[PDB]
Amino acid sequence: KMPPAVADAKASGIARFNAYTQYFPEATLITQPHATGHVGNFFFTHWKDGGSAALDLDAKGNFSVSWQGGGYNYVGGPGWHFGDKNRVIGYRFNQDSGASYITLYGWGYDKSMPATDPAHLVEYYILQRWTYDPSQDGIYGKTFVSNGIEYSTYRSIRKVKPSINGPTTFYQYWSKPSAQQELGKDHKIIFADHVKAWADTGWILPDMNNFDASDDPTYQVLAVEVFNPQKNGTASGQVWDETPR
Repeated sequence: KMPPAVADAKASGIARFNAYTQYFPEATLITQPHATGHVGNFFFTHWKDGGSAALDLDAKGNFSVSWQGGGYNYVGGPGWHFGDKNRVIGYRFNQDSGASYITLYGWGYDKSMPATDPAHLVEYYILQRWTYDPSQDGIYGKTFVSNGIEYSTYRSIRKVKPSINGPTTFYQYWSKPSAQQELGKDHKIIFADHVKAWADTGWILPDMNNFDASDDPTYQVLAVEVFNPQKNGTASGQVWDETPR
């Protein structure tokens, strides 16, 4: 549409994805079961299997996520419709009732690779806050420091499970810090450090800039994830681009 990267995504056909809604020039409240779209220059993904969970997002990247009790799962947040190995992501959370985890969240997908190789499709996470450890099914890779924070890497396998390319078998890459990242303070994710840490143990990311998958672009967002919540909650903050010239 009007922001140049949104124009490009539109011209490349992002709207053919079933979940894609539209470009919103002003703040938008997303309440339907599953939606992607753009608010300003910010891509978003939003998905719940039920309940009132909602994403309120403006064109400055400010956002708030609410979720309902009753066990309904939620994953959603704002960012970019493509991943960039050299992106530096800035964010803060001012409030977090206790989401299952808060994380950079994205996908790579290489249609030229055999689908029987789980490395053809990767769901990746840079965890920042958590009350549930989603890497608990993963194998340990290595420990390293990025932006003065110690992280450890993990890789898990998902067998015939949902994905941006439909039900299939694929790898998840994780990076988990030694401490919860504090509320009320700006943080920075130097994505290239985590890409390198994964490559150091031979865990390579497939293509992060394509619309080849069935259901979604190979997006990269700052996501609030909530699984089987016993109480309602909210998490609010902001995301932005810290990548230097």
